[PDB]
Amino acid sequence: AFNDLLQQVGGVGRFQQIQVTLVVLPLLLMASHNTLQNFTAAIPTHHCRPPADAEVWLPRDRQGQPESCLRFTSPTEPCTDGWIYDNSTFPSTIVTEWDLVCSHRALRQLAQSLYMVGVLLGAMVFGYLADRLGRRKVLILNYLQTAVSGTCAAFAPNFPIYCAFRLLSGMALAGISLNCMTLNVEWMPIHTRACVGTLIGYVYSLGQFLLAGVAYAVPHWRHLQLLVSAPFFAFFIYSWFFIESARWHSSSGRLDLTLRALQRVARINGKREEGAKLSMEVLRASLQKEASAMELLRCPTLRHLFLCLSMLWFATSFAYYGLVMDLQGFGVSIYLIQVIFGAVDLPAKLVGFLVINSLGRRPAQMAALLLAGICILLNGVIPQDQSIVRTSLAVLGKGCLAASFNCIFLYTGELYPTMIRQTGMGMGSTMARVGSIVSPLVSMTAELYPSMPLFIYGAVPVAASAVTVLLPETLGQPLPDTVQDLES
Ligand SMILES: Nc1ccn(C[C@@H](CO)OCP(=O)(O)O)c(=O)n1
Repeated sequence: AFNDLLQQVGGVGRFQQIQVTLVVLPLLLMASHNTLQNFTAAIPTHHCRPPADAEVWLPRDRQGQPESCLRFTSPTEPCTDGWIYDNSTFPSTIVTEWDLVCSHRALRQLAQSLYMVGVLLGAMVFGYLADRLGRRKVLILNYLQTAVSGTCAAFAPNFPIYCAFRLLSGMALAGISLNCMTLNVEWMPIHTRACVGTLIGYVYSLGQFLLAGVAYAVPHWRHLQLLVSAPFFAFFIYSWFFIESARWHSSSGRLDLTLRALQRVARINGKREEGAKLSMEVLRASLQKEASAMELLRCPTLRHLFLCLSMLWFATSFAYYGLVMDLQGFGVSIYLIQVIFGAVDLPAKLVGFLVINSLGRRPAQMAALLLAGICILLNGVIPQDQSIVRTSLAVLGKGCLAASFNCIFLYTGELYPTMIRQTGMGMGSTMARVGSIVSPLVSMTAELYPSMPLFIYGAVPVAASAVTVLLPETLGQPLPDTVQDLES
């Protein structure tokens, strides 16, 4: 009956209207910190450096554009003398610093994959150490780490240092992302748990506008990294005034701390009379009523349901974080493609919340996944000459993939039983990060063919859009209680 207590103290009061916004404000920067290897690691046009023994020194081909690997040995040799990058649009990036061109093309992908290898470990470690130390105690440490290892990478003199510090930044953000929602949904009432679940996805897709603005205001990569990883100091200085969630104190056993927190919340809300009316016996008599991750195995009815959902999660995340990168090659500047990839997410949700309720979950999911797969696969056929009909397919695929996220999140929840639903969505979201790890590794093979990555990104969602023909429909039904009554 804890919700009745929360309603007694005031329900949704000024305390919530302050702490909720102060905790959800630091998610305007996660979009910037995720898709940064588009403005901080761009690749400008480059050609070999002629020896200062003096124009006609480069074996140009393919419509006259100079080669990028040979230098006419005598007036067909590897460069070994540094390159001469252009400085008209990208004055400085990572690839300009450490010469990641024509022999070390895999290093950008290695950095982007090492940033995402340190989001899995983050979501694991800072999720295990959150319900054992405190939500606020972990928020403070993460707000600190994501700025003591995110501005010390903007001053790195080597490549491995940059890689390791980006890994640590990802490790911190992967704990901020969990603890935000976990702490935020515990001080709200029970009837407003879905109005705060669609606010961490409505302010999440506003970081892309901020990125398209900032990265255009500040082109250099060191200044950009520093200016994007600086405000976490301000977000950390005031991170001591947060109030710990009373439900965690209640679960841990210590009830006097819960009573103190509730009295403080009552004083803040302006209900001192009912706050002092609260006592120890009242709480002891009102809250006296108060799942293995391996049980998914050795149980066919659960394993058969887990495999399909894992495949759907993986395919969606893989296609998404394979498409949202490589904004170069559409004939239009990146500062205009970002503000179009981030402004097509409103219709992709207004239609997702209009097709699932009218037909179901299976048809909407399958349609979104297959249409995104086709729109992705069709770009690896049309030649790069077209530039008006080659970005529309990209924006359509991105919208369809966002709709796929928003539908699979609800479907996985409504599908599982009620006791294992907490550790089912966890194992389902974990498989949405192995996808983001293996997504940039595939883009390395673009050396073997100029379109094989685009073909790989197009076939996995299509091969996954045929898995939903094995899952039960769950529109207009009661949520299944146990594994026994889960039949149809
Ligand atoms: N758990 C999730 C869910 C969604 N997105 C992508 C995000 C920006 O496109 O989606 C915004 P929305 O689906 O409208 O909430 C993500 O990166 N991680």
